[PDB]
Amino acid sequence: AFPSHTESIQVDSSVSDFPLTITALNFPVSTTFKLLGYGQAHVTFLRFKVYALGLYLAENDENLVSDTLNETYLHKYFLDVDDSKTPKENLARLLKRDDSKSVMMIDDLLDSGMRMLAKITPVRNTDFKHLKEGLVKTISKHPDVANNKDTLAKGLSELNDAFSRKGSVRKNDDLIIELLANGALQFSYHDSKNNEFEVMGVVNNQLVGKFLFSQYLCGEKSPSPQAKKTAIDKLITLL
Repeated sequence: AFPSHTESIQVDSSVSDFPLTITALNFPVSTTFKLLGYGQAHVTFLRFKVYALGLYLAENDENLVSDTLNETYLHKYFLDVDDSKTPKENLARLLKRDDSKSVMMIDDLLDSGMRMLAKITPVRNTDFKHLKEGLVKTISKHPDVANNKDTLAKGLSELNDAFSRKGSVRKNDDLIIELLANGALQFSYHDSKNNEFEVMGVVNNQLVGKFLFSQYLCGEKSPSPQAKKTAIDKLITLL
């Protein structure tokens, strides 16, 4: 009769709240996802706001953080461990350093089979071309692009075909990007005016989803600094 618990948060007041939990009954996704980080995304020096971003982690994959980033990882890949601090304190410190070693850590997490969602909600009317191009720009900032140029190019072509729908996207619509355990991407669209979902294409090339979500979580110039900041803090609590 009297619901008393908050299940969503207002990432940006111009669009609808982001749910803390996304299940296969709410969206066309494969498992239960929990909000990890969130924030607004801006572009260019004019700080032009383009969308609100929600990053989600599969509930059943929360164990993968500590299974991957542990005291073994720490001494295997770092040679500057402060022995006065615990392993989790050192791992947290190194993740917050926000340097090339932080990227390595996030990339290793992504290789562990960690399943994720990105919910992208435009704050103005746009179109699928611009959403797609924004993902390409993000992917292209990953530090390892130059060492995987040809394979990545094949993946970016898959990304074009994955955007099966063409045309307008309304403010407050949702693009849903799901990262599968194997690294593939599944795309989906939510028409919020008519409350209709359209499943779109897939990208099976692993580099695409790996580079995209790595840049969301730890990019030097990430699309949403606040989503990066909140997601990293939340990942640290799972150590």
